[PDB]
Amino acid sequence: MDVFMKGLSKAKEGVVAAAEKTKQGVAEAAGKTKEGVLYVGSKTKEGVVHGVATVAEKTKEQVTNVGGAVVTGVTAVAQKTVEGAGSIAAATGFVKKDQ
Amino acid sequence: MDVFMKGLSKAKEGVVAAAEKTKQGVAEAAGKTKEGVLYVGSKTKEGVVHGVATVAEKTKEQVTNVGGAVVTGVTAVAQKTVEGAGSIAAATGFVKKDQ
Amino acid sequence: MDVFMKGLSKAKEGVVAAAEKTKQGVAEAAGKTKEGVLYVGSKTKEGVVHGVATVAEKTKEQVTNVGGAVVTGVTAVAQKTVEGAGSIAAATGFVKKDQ
Amino acid sequence: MDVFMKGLSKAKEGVVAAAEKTKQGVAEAAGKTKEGVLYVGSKTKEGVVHGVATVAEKTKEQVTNVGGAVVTGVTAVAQKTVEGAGSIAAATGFVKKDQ
Amino acid sequence: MDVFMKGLSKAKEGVVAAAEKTKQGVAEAAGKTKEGVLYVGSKTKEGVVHGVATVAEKTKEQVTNVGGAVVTGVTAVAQKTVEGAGSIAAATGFVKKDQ
Amino acid sequence: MDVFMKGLSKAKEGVVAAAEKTKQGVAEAAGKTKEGVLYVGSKTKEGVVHGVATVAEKTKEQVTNVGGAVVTGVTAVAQKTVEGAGSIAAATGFVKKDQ
Amino acid sequence: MDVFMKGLSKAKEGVVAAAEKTKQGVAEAAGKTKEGVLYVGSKTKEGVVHGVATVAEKTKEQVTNVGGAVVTGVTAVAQKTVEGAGSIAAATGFVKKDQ
Amino acid sequence: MDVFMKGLSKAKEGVVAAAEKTKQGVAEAAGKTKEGVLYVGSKTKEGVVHGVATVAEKTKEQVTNVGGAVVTGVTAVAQKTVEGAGSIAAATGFVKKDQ
Amino acid sequence: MDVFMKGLSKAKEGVVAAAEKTKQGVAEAAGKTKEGVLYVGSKTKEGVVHGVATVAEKTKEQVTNVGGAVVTGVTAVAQKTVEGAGSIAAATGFVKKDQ
Amino acid sequence: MDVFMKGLSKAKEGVVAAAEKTKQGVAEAAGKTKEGVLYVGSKTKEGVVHGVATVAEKTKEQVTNVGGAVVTGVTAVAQKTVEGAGSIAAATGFVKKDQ
Repeated sequence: MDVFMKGLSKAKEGVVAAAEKTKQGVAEAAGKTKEGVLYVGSKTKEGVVHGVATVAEKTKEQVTNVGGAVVTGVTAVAQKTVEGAGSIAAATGFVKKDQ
Repeated sequence: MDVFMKGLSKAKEGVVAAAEKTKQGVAEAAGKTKEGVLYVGSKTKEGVVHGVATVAEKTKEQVTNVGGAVVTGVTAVAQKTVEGAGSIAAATGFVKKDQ
Repeated sequence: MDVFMKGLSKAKEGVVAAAEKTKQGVAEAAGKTKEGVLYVGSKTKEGVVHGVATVAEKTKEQVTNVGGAVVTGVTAVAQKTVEGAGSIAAATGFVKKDQ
Repeated sequence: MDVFMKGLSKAKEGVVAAAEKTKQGVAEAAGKTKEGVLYVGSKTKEGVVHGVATVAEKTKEQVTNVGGAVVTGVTAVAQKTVEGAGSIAAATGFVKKDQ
Repeated sequence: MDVFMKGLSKAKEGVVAAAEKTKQGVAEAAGKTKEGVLYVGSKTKEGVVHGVATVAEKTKEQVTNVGGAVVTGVTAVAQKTVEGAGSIAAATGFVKKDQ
Repeated sequence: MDVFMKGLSKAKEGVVAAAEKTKQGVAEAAGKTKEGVLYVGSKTKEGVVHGVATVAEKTKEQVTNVGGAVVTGVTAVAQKTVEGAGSIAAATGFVKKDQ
Repeated sequence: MDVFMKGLSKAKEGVVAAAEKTKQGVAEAAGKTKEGVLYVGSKTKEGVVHGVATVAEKTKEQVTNVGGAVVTGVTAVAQKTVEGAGSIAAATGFVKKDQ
Repeated sequence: MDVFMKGLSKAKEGVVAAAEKTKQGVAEAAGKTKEGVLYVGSKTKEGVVHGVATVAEKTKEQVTNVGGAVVTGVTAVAQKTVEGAGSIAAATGFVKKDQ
Repeated sequence: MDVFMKGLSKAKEGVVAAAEKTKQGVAEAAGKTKEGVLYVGSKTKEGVVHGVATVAEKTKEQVTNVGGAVVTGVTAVAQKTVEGAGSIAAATGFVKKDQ
Repeated sequence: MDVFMKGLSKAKEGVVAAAEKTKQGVAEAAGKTKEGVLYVGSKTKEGVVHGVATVAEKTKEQVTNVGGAVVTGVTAVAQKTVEGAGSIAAATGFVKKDQ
């Protein structure tokens, strides 16, 4: 009367292989201005800059020349992960009872 | 009378292979200005910039020349993942009882 | 009457292999202006800069020339992870009772 | 009547291999302006700079020339992790009762 | 009637291998302006600089020339981790009762 | 050829009496929130109170009981300028060439 | 050829009496929040109170009881400028060439 | 050819009496929060109180009881400028060539 | 050819009486928070109190009881400038060539 | 050809009486928080109190009881400038060529 999840009962020469959130050869990137943020009765004058900014309140003239490159952003690359023989195994099982 | 999920009962020479959220050779990217954000009675003057910005309140003249490139953004590439022989196995099982 | 998760009962010559959040050959990157932040009755004049900024309140003239490159951002690369033979195994099991 | 998680009962010649948050050949990077921050009735004039900044309150002229490169950001690379034979094993088990 | 987690009961010639947060060949980097910070009724004029900054309150002229490179940021690289034969094993077990 | 205003020419035994804006026994009152006011590019949060006020921005409960009198206003009284004989003369003239 | 204002020419035994803005027995009152005020690019949080005020920004409860009198205002009284005989004369003239 | 104002020419036994802004028995009062004020690029948090005030920014409870009188204001009284005989003369003239 | 103001020419036995801004028996009062004030690029947190004030920024409870009188204001009284005979003369002239 | 102001030419037995800003029996009062004040690029936290004040920044409880009288203000009284006979003369002239 066995209540089981992700397992095995009875049997003979049994193999159990379980992988949860198993990351192999992965690339992750994240850029977040706000995450898990809570404001309760708050007066905030905020300002986040990713690149080139020219900020003023009172001015007469205001120029912003960009002769070059402004490269901003979130990038993740998995260009190659497996080459030739071999393998990347997750939760792999076997029972070879040969002769 | 076994209540089981993602498993195996009885049998003989049994193999159980379970993979959940198993990421293999993956590329992930994320750019988020706000995630999981809560405002309760809050007065916020905010401002997020990803690139080139020219901000002012009172001005007479205001120019923004971009002679070059402004590359912004979220990119994820999986250009190659497997080359030649081999494999990327997740939750793979077998029972070869040959002779 | 065994209640079990991610395991194995009874059997004979059993193998249990479990991997949770097992990271192998992974690249992670994260850039976050705010994470897990709580404001309760707070008046904040904040300002985060990632790149080139020219900030003023009262001015007459205001220039910002960028002749070169401004490279900002979150990057993660898994260019190669496996070469040739071998493997990257997570939660892998076997029972070979041959002769 | 055994209640067990990530294990094994009964059996014979059993192997248990469990890996949790096992990081192998991984690269991690993180740049965060705020993490786990709590403001309760606080008046803060803050300012974080990652790059080149020109800050003023009262000015007449204000220039910011960038002839070169401003490279900012969070980067993580796993360029190679396995070469040739061998393996990176996590939670791997076996029972070979041959002759 | 054994209640056990990450283990093994009964059996014969049993092997238990458990790895938790076991870091092998990993590179970690982190740059955080604030972590675990609590403000309670505090008035703070703060300012963190990572790079080149030119800060003033009252000025007439204000220049900031960057002819060279300003490299800022959080980087972590796992360029190679395994070469040739061998292995990096975590929570690995076996029972070979051969002849 | 005399050009004259408020006067007298030629004649004989002449009397000239001129009164301009001559105020006698007068009561003047004035209450003005603004007079001769010029706003040029101005952001003003202003507030003038003449009496009883209860001002708040964020509240839960807000009561204002006035059990008594709130007397506000501009008043001016000329009650008894002349009594009995006499006079209040402005620009009064005479020529009595009797015997 | 005399050009004259508020005067007298030629004549004989002439009398000239001129009164300009001549105030006699007058009461003046003035209450002005602003007079001759110029704002040029100004950000002002102002607040003038004449009486009883209860000002707050963040509150839970806020009461203002006025059991008595709040008398505010601009008042001016000219009650008894002249009594009995006599006079209040302004710009008064005469020529009595009797015998 | 005489150009004259507020005067007298030619004549014989002439009398000139001129009164400008001549104040006699007058009461003046003035209450002004601002007069002849110039703001040029100014950020002012100001606050003028004439009476009873209760000012706060962050509070829980806030009461203001006025059991008595709050008398504020601008008052001016000219009650009995002249009594009995006599006079208040301004710019008064005469020529009595009798016998 | 005489150009004259507030005077007399030619004539014979002439009298000139001129009064400018001549104040006699006058009461003046003035209460001004600002007069002839110039702000040029100034950040001022100011606060003028005429009476009873209770000022705070952060509080829990805040009471202001006024059981008595709060008398504020600008007052001016001209109550009995002249009594009986006599006079208050300004710019008064005469020529009595009798016998 | 005489150009004259507030005077007399030609004539015979002439009298000139001139009074400018001649104050006789006058009461003057003035209360001014600011007069002839110039702010140029100045950051001032100022505060003027005329009466009873209770000032705090951070508090828990804050009471201000006024059981008595708070008399503030600008007052000026001209109550009995002239009594009986006599006079208050300003710029008074005469020519009595009798016999």
